[PDB]
Amino acid sequence: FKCVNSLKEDHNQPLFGVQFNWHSKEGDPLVFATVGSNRVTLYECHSQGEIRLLQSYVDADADENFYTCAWTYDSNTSHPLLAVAGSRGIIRIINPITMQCIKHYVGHGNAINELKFHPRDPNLLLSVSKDHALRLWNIQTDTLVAIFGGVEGHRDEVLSADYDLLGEKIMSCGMDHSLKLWRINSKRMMNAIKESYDYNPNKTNRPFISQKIHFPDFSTRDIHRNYVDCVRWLGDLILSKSCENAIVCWKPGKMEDDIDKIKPSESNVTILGRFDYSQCDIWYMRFSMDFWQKMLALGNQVGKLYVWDLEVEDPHKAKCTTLTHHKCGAAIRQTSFSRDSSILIAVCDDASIWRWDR
Ligand SMILES: COc1ccccc1CN1C[C@H](c2cn(C)c3ccccc23)[C@@H](N(C)C)C1
Repeated sequence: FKCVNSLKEDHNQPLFGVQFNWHSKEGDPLVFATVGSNRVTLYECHSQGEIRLLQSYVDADADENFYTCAWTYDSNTSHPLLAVAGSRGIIRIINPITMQCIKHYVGHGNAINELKFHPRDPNLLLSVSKDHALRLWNIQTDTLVAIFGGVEGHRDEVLSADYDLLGEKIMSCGMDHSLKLWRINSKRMMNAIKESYDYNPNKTNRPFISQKIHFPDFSTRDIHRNYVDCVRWLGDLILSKSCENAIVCWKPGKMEDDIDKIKPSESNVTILGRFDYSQCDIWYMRFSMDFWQKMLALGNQVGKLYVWDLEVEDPHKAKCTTLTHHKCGAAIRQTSFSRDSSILIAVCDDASIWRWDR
């Protein structure tokens, strides 16, 4: 990777998120979104490092702070869609072409810290909240499918979550120091998703009933000793981090325990490796992976990028490379690889955007 360009957004506030559109069409340029202040902005990547500014959506409320965004597509038309959310607790579905807000959703109106789309169903949107719950939405029928919470759920803000390969289960994490597993391939959840697709409020008298899921299928506080602010599945293993200068690779149970035989009372974890780094001991710093999960990237609080090659036989054999530029000194809150991993974008606390090309 070589640094080919940078720019700064005019609001001068932190950029909390960046995401390439991995649903961009053949023959079209690569596009990424950034979120920070009360806006979302799209850019196209062009030759000679050019980062071409397109158009923003700016919230009507000057005090909105978008924290997260995620791409999907319309299941009938194929056109890409961009979901954004943050401090107001409003999920907006944005038409990226025109930057129109197509529609919006509200749970209880508390801040949303992360959005993720299901890996196999473009309509299933997971939101994680300041109010300690996760919410699963069906954005085809505009229904709240399920709320994951209760006293055995998270006990402080939920900061991140991730679906596994096939979207059979979710791992969530947050300020309570815990990581929690929630299976969504149970008979109950499969039925709830089916019912969400069969719901049309114009053809019935009933409201749509959301599931209350009050018991995780696994929970641990044994991985980290502070806020857990990013989680991703790596097959049946988990990668997670806190503010302790480490990404830990671990699994529920003992070494030979199958993830799908793990019971809710399981008290053990197994540590398969740990990727250490420096100067990333502030809260709220995200790592990202490429589409194929060959690579992992994390920025630190003084503008250094760490990239790990995971194309090795075991997690602890990951190969690290580092990327620095003398003008890049602000905290990097999130990174995003293009789908082919030819481009890596980093976004920062000073509203700067950094492009690295392979
Ligand atoms: C990059 O954001 C990440 C990264 C990992 C997990 C979650 C988030 C989203 N955050 C949005 C919030 C935030 C507000 N202000 C003013 C900030 C200034 C700096 C950083 C973060 C914030 C945080 N809540 C809990 C207060 C969580």
